[PDB]
Amino acid sequence: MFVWHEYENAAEAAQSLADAVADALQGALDEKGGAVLAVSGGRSPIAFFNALSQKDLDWKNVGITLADERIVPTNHADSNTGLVREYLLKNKAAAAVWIPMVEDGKTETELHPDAVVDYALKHYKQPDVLILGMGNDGHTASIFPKAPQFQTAIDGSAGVALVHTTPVTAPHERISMTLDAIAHTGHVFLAIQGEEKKAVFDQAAQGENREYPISLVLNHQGVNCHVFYAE
Repeated sequence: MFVWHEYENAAEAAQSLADAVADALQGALDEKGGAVLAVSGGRSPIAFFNALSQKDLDWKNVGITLADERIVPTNHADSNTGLVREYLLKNKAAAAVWIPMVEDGKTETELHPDAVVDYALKHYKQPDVLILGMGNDGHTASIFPKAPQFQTAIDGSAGVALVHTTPVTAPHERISMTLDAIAHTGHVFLAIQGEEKKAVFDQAAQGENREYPISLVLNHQGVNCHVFYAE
């Protein structure tokens, strides 16, 4: 219940993911006149962001947001908002509508996780297209296996879209899409690079195990993840 795409060359993987994501966005724009794209942070998606930013889509009708965010000011080095502004919201995609996860202008002592989640929930729209990444621990979004909030993150009973998580093994409190939110996204992509991540992916692919949270997405009913891998 996933499709595997492998490349030798990172540049080709990035372009090929951009091409597929642009086509999925176009389908949403054709169907309903608007689209919402959620992206993940870190380094691995940057070349993809750059390629996607050049696509001649109707970006003014596309909302862009995050799958997860570090609860830090948006000018902080570890802000995914800052990441996305640097590498994606440029070229043709600069016209996209930003759907915030952390409020601009707030400093560290003004950012309290409960209030942050409440603010983010007020702006949240269900994505049409989501690009996930995966850590070496098998986590995805900020659904980290040792988070004390893990049971909340996987409880889809009330459809709640965003959850505060504490990674334990990585810095900063987080705001994450929930398993429910991911599972109900129409088009889900996963981008991963390197043999270490291919090995963890293959474990996760074996079946559901909360030790490798991406496994809960790969094995979820109704989810068909499009996986783009570069060595």
